[PDB]
Amino acid sequence: DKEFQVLFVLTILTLISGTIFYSTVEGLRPIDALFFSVVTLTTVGYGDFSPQTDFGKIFTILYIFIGIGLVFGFIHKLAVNVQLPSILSNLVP
Amino acid sequence: DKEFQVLFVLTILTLISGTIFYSTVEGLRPIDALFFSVVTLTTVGYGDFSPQTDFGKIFTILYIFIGIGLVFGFIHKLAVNVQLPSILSNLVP
Amino acid sequence: DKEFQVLFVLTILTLISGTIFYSTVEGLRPIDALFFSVVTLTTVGYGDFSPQTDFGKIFTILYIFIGIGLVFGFIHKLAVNVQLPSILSNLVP
Amino acid sequence: DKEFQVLFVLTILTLISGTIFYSTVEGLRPIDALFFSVVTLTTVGYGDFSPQTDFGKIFTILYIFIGIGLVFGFIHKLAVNVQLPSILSNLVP
Ligand SMILES: [K+]
Ligand SMILES: [K+]
Ligand SMILES: [K+]
Ligand SMILES: [K+]
Repeated sequence: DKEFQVLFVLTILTLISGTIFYSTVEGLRPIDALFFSVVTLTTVGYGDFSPQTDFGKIFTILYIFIGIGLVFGFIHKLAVNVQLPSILSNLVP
Repeated sequence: DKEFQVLFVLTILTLISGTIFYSTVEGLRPIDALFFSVVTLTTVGYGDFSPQTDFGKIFTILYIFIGIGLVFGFIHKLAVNVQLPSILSNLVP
Repeated sequence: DKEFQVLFVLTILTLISGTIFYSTVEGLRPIDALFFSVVTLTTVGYGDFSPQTDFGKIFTILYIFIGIGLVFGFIHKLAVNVQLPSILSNLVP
Repeated sequence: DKEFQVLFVLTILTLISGTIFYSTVEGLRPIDALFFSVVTLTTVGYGDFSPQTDFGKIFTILYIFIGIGLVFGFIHKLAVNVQLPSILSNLVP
């Protein structure tokens, strides 16, 4: 539970970081910068807001390598430590 | 077997949810909304039907975080608990 | 070793299936159809050759769910049962 | 630690390989070729720099299958063997 909370906070900070970076360097609206950060770190990669600057491209490379680990860690704990038990409880006859 | 069935039903409900959301908010044809939901939760992300509204972008963020866990759980069980044994049976000399 | 071989053959058949489907239904050159099949099942999803027909979209949904399991199984075995040992052997002082 | 170092070097070599290939065959600026290599092997796949030549498409197929294993291995070790302990240390009361 404390584990999920740390991961939750780490994910938030990471996304705020991306939001600030892309709005500044790539000139994205903050909402689009947040959207892009999430779509990037979850490896979805629609591509609509991909970086046009070299600074943006270099940050994105580093952001992916550092961010993917904690975003999927959070997703994994959410799925295993939260969603799993809930669905089960909704089964209990 | 009951596990695969629950996951199958959970995946269906999740996809119906996306289908309804994107057809409503993003104005997609239902088939395109379903297609987009799948392409999103499997992390493929072609990008053709990416959300243009802020409401769409925010939902997509939440949808990804909540949906990826159960979609890949289903894929994983399908692969391990279903495809694996079948291919093996097709080997049995 | 026999495991890697089965997975290798299963991956090939799956890709041939996609190649045939997309060249037929989506009118892709065979090379582009193969490329699209791989880019889809590995979840990269550049998006250049995404399906424009409903038949194409529906197949793609099913193809993703059935194909991702065996493509990543193959990738995983390749990495663990093949690449891992080789790199190690190149270390042995 | 030696494991992380090998993976770090293997990831670098792999990315240099992609960088050289795409700048040569697809005529990308080196920075864009590196960016594309990373976006490919991490399965993000924005799609802006996708290959237009058959040679590019064929290499990309092989590059994905061979590269994804080591890139995610590196990401996994980075997350487990490096990020995990650090965040923990920042907790120690
Ligand atoms: K993509
Ligand atoms: K992707
Ligand atoms: K992906
Ligand atoms: K894309």
